[PDB]
Amino acid sequence: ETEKLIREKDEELRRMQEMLHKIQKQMKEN
Amino acid sequence: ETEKLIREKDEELRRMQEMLHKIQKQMKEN
Repeated sequence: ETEKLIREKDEELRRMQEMLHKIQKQMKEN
Repeated sequence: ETEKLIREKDEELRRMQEMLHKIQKQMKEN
């Protein structure tokens, strides 16, 4: 259970970085 | 300034992942 919870938190942090990268790409296109 | 701010947030997210990986390693070790 705890191991899965920590993996979920790592996934959340990756998704947050994916969003920031998409903003960076759109700012470069702008 | 905003470009630097977004890079700073990405660095923060990577440091949070580094911390989770250290916890994962220590849990596996016991």
